[PDB]
Amino acid sequence: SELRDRQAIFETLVAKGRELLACDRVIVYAFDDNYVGTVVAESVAEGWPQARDQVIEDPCFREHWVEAYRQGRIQATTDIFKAGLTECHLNQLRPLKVRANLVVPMVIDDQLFGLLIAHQASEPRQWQEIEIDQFSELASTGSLVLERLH
Amino acid sequence: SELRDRQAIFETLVAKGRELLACDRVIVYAFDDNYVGTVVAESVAEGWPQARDQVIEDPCFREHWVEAYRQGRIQATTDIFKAGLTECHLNQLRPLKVRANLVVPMVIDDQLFGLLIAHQASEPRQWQEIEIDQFSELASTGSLVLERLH
Ligand SMILES: *[C@H](c1[nH]c(/C=C2\NC(=O)C(CC)=C2C)c(C)c1CCC(=O)O)c1[nH]c(C[C@H]2NC(=O)C(C)=C2[C@@H](*)C)c(C)c1CCC(=O)O
Ligand SMILES: *[C@H](c1[nH]c(/C=C2\NC(=O)C(CC)=C2C)c(C)c1CCC(=O)O)c1[nH]c(C[C@H]2NC(=O)C(C)=C2[C@@H](*)C)c(C)c1CCC(=O)O
Ligand SMILES: [Cl-]
Ligand SMILES: [Cl-]
Ligand SMILES: [Cl-]
Ligand SMILES: [Mg+2]
Ligand SMILES: [Mg+2]
Ligand SMILES: [Mg+2]
Repeated sequence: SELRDRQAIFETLVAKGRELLACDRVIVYAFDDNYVGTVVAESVAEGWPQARDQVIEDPCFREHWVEAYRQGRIQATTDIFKAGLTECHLNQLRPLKVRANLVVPMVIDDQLFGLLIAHQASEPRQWQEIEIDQFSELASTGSLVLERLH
Repeated sequence: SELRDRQAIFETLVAKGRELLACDRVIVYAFDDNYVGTVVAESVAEGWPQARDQVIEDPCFREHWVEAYRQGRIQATTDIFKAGLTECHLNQLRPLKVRANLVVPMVIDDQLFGLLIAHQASEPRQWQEIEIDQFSELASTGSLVLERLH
């Protein structure tokens, strides 16, 4: 019954992450072999759309950033409307409602498994260094558990 | 599969915990029905004794501290030789070269499962508030995962 164990870990990570940051949504965004992402687990505050089990293909990861995320890159955005993003990027976030986000990597067996992502849905938010470090550690601990369970 | 699964999580906690604190040893100290402890997992720096698989019958947990640890007690000692401990207690720690320690509980299903314990052996160490927080959160994250792998 290993498959249900993996899902239980994903659910623990999103619930604990939303509690740590007191934000509107936390998701696990997992990659397939095309680096298309699926929202495999979600904790979301009542009143905002559920991204659970949506499939979002964003080519920037495979084209530009996979190796960087494997080496510990993050994305911290206080206000996505002031970040100089293209309409294509904004259009993919608009159905979910994202005003600020924090993106940290999940690396398992030296591969980029996915991203643990926090959203503030309607207000900007300056993420503080301690919040980034706690959220990164949560992702790193969860990834290591998954690596050792096989 | 249960025991092998649980062991994978214990091995993760001790490796991550020693990395976080840059200390000399981290162990999971697991209680049986009588609160006799077994060192079921260990991460230890080269050159120090291994506590792995040792059974330590220390009665203070069952007689005095079970309730306080269930309710979140954390114990941090900068120098065990200046803390007023008795010879009986110190003789448990002297073979392992312990000089400072940090003790946090693992509570699963509202029951004291065990303790996650960090040791400095090279010298005394004043544990800092941020380090205690990260170590306690590691124990909490690990406990929540074990709780959900029923
Ligand atoms: C790279 C990029 N995409 C994302 C995507 C997400 N943020 C989220 O919160 C979620 C969950 C819903 C997703 C998915 C991030 C965070 C980043 C930044 C990576 C980084 O710099 O660290 C990115 N994607 C686009 C989309 C755009 N590019 C295209 O080729 C096409 C087609 C697009 C529309 C679908 C853009 C503009 C970027 C940033 C620029 C770049 O790195 O190439
Ligand atoms: C309570 C006590 N024991 C421990 C044990 C350990 N610390 C470690 O680092 C390890 C791993 C090697 C172990 C095992 C701790 C941390 C504590 C303190 C609890 C707290 O304050 O939260 C304790 N045990 C003894 C042993 C002693 N008492 C006896 O009756 C007999 C017999 C003993 C010899 C085996 C003592 C003196 C204490 C502290 C005093 C007390 O709280 O009662
Ligand atoms: Cl939810
Ligand atoms: Cl609504
Ligand atoms: Cl108990
Ligand atoms: Mg199982
Ligand atoms: Mg650190
Ligand atoms: Mg007594």
